[PDB]
Amino acid sequence: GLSDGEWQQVLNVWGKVEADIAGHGQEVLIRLFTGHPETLEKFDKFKHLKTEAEMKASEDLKKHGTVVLTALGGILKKKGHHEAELKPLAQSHATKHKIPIKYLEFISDAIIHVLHSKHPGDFGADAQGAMTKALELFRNDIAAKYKELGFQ
Ligand code: HEM
Repeated sequence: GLSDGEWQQVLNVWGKVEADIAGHGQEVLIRLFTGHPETLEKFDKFKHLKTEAEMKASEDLKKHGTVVLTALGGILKKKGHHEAELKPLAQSHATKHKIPIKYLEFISDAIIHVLHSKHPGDFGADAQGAMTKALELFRNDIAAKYKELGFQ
């Protein structure tokens, strides 16, 4: 649960991402895959990537980065009223992709890392607090659907 001031910060920060959604999305996924290599195993179409250079050079990875952040941004722009948007993602990730909620924690922190990396000194304490809360909300609502489905 976020305040309007906090949502304001979230969507302010998101404007940064939208100026270069492919660049951000790429770096988020790279941070995830290199930080937590077991995550790479969940992607049949990325499991071939051994090195970060190959990751950096992958246009399909950038493409998927765009799809992921486009989806996330759509959800964030709802300011918490995202049930319709989130349910199919929760379902596909639990039932088709089999993604444990732990990996959603991983990518949440990765987004935080990337924002600091791409905007050093431009991602303030208040901004981090708001973004972190937004991602926690996202995660928590997914976790509820996972419980429903009995998915671990
Ligand atoms: C902010 C978090 C995330 C968002 C918004 C997101 C969104 C999406 C979307 C929109 C798709 C394509 C449609 C679909 O299959 O539902 C997708 C596919 C997929 N996602 Fe996620 N995702 C997130 C996190 C993750 C994480 C953390 C993992 C694994 C570590 C993951 C694994 C996958 C896989 C394996 C696919 C299918 C890829 C393919 O073969 O095309 N996702 N995701």
